[PDB]
Amino acid sequence: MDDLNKKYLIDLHQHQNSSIEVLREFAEVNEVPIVDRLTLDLIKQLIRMNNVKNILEIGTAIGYSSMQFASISDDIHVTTIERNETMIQYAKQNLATYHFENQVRIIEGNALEQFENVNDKVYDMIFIDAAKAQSKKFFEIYTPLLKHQGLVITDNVLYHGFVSDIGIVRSRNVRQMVKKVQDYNEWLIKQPGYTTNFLNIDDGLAISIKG
Amino acid sequence: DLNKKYLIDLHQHQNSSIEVLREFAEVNEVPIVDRLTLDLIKQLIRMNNVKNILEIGTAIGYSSMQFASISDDIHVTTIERNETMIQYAKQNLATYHFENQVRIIEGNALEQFENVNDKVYDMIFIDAAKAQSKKFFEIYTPLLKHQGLVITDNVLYHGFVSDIGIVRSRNVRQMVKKVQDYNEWLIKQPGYTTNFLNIDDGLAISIKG
Repeated sequence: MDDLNKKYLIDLHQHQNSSIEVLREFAEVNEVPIVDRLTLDLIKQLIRMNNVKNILEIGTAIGYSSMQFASISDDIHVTTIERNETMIQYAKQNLATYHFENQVRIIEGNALEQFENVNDKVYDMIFIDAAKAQSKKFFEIYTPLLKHQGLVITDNVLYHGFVSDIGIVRSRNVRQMVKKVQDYNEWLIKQPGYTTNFLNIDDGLAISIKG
Repeated sequence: DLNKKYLIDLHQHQNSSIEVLREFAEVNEVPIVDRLTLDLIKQLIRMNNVKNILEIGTAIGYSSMQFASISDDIHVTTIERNETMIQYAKQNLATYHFENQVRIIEGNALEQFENVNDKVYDMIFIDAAKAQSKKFFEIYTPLLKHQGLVITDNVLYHGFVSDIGIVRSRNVRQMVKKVQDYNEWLIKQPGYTTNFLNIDDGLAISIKG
């Protein structure tokens, strides 16, 4: 039912397909995780409503979300931090192929140590994955660069739907990730300088407004 | 759906004084906006600094009071035809102290344009399955500001919209058809940018451009 509903809505979204949508095909075939379509289209709407200009993203598979955000307006800037050499190479080639190298900056390295390489701007939105590495630490490190009324968008707050699943008994790695994501969610709701809401769409999404 | 219950549990920290009414709606089988959908709309109101809201369908006044609770300068105009719903909504506005912020317009929503056109609205809230949903969009959107939002709830008609073939009831079939037609028409409106979400009974967010 949820799968049928998702397919039906993605079909409605087919009218707003950008040139970069062709990369979704590459991602599924090559075991490359890309942001889900309905989640991405909601974030694009948030960028429009809030007149977001400067985005900071923690992680990328192939630069898909970076280019989708930059495609909204020529005045959008995206800084993307990525440590994986294969992902860096894929993202770099895509930015060249699709002509986004002036709008998107790839910062190569571990996100625990990139503060001094990205602190040249005040960001309007930070995009994080709750399950990726030290997610709570990334929120604490980078949020001082987010403007008042800026947004923190956290993907994967349901760890692909595993948070409440008995099936986690099958994998130690899935259990460790569920624990990390659950800890992140509880810690996030307790931050007094933020107003947060959660959505059970795709892998789970949280939207936090900085007060 | 345990993931939905997990997220609703996380939202208990943000319960307003109006939340207790959900228990009344459940017992009395009164449909009210779903919690996670509501809390997303509250975030949209904060982000866009929404002050004037036009709601098509009041029911018990749950959503109108929830929107009003965000900030004292918020005004909600709500249209409702059902006498029992009007009675409960008026009772709630008095009980929960929201009379100054919520204006209830009584009557058929096809005929209320002249009673609500004294304001420019920042947000219009519609249900895709309630009566003439496409006609309500056409009638009321001229009052919405540019960059304003149209929020449409129930765009998945409880789940039957994804495949009308699973429907048995003739009444549910005409309903699914109307919602499917609304969604298809909405996504093609050239002066709007719309996205759909499969949260709860489905939600669409349209920016007037």
